[PDB]
Amino acid sequence: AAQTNAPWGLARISSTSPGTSTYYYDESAGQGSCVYVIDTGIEASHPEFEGRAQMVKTYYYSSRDGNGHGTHCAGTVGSRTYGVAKKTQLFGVKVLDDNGSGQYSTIIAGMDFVASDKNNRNCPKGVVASLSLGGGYSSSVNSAAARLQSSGVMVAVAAGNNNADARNYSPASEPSVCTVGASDRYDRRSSFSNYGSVLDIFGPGTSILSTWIGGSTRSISGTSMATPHVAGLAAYLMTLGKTTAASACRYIADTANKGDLSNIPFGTVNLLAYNNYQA
Ligand SMILES: [Ca+2]
Ligand SMILES: [Ca+2]
Repeated sequence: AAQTNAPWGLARISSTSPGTSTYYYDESAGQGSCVYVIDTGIEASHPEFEGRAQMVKTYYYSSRDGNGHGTHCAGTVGSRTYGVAKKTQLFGVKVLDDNGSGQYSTIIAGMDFVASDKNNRNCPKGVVASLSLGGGYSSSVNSAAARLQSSGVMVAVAAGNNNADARNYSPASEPSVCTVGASDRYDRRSSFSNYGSVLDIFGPGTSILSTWIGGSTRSISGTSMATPHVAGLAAYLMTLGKTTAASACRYIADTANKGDLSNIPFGTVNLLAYNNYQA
């Protein structure tokens, strides 16, 4: 399948070189897989989700996404026009309030919830959890991310937007999950992207067009935008049967475009998420 005039990020993950505008992908498009977007919620009624999204848990008064961040991330994971895995099932877990913030205790609760909830969902091809959030280092938060990963869920987390070593942030610093850095359309590490030995892979994160609340669209930047690209790619590869939740991160790194990125500090991997699609 091919989406012409696609958002640059989608085009980039299906190309060995920057500058293309077509997103090449397999028609399976992640169907059969499930991706939990642990964020500010998802505007499930957005036409772009085609009824494939639904709120499953909220830690606040409402399950509505009154911020937009979660809806944007969910959109990059699997909205029709802006998503990587256009046929995946999206589950929203609102651990962040409408201002985009949340305490570690509920973020941890949200992760433990997904580890359990997946047991009563029909996700034949696998379960992915996309966490475009984080804060200062916390062994408890890292432990929660490790538990979720250990439970059989492919956990993708944002590296952080502090242009610093991700070792000081959580859950970014948990070695067992998939920590995602951001790049821009010219293959440069995004100026705000964290780096370091703990990063596993890079994904498009600058000027990413996706869904927004109120049935709209918006372009924003952040490792928060790069994360859903790899979470969606994982769901996509899993329904394709190329990898499993336990080894998806390693598989993505093994098959990534290598050495394409500029301004990558020594010690940080120079790997860019790539779907290796060939028609
Ligand atoms: Ca290249
Ligand atoms: Ca890792």
